[PDB]
Amino acid sequence: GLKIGAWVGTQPSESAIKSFQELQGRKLDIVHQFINWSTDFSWVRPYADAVYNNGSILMITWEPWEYNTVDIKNGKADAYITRMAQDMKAYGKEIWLRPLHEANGDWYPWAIGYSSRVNTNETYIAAFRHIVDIFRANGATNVKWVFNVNCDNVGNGTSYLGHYPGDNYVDYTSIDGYNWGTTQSWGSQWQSFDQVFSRAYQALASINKPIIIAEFASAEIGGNKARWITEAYNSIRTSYNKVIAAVWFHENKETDWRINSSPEALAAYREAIGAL
Ligand SMILES: OC[C@H]1CNC[C@@H](O[C@@H]2O[C@H](CO)[C@@H](O)[C@H](O)[C@H]2O)[C@@H]1O
Repeated sequence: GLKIGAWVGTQPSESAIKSFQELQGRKLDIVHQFINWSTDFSWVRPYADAVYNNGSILMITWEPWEYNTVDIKNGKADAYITRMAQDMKAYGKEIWLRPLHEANGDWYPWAIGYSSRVNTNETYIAAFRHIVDIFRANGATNVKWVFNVNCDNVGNGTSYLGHYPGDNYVDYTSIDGYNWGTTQSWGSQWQSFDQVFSRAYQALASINKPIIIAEFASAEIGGNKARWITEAYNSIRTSYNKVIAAVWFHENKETDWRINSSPEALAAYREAIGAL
């Protein structure tokens, strides 16, 4: 059955996890957290403990603001990577790790579309493989590797699979995507779940790996968010059959992505996610 996850809008302390479970009226199967590449596992541990004590899987989006793909492929981050691998192995529990993500966008300093042009398919693949190699050399077989694409290719040189590091280095593929509604002054428009996700899914469906929707959410403005939610989960279950997990992005950020941005959105979300 479809696993239900969330980034709960703050680092997932015990109380933040429990509070979200009360909010959505259901167990979180996956708890999502973002960290950077100057964060030791000792900082992560208490969060990890809360997640596993709850009976959930921890997915960590591991964001190398501190190293780009050239730095990483050349081994400049290896001391930090090695420590993380050793500490995660020692921890021993199943952790889903999503390094270097949305690399077919242009907003991250490790992304192929990033305006400095420093990141290429080759440097990206070499970087990703290097990370995995180090984890494997340190026995961290408990760490599952999540490859990721943004729903849209944004920026020069971007593609869904040009930076794909190979089935030998990947446990899950994943897609991120947002219905921005009419909230953005550049000219965003309301998009249904299908309109957001269908292109990326077609590309990833050609890969023999299960798929996670690692980040998704909808604005309130420019359409009916409650109906969007109902239809999104229906779409996932009906036509996105390789998708095994749906992980909401619950934060009032660029717009109000929260499941409780309105009472009607919340009601729809509670019903949509199901018993399981
Ligand atoms: O634009 C929509 C989202 C698209 N995906 C990444 C999100 O940013 C991430 O958001 C996280 C939670 O705010 C932060 O901890 C990370 O540093 C940051 O990279 C965006 O808000």
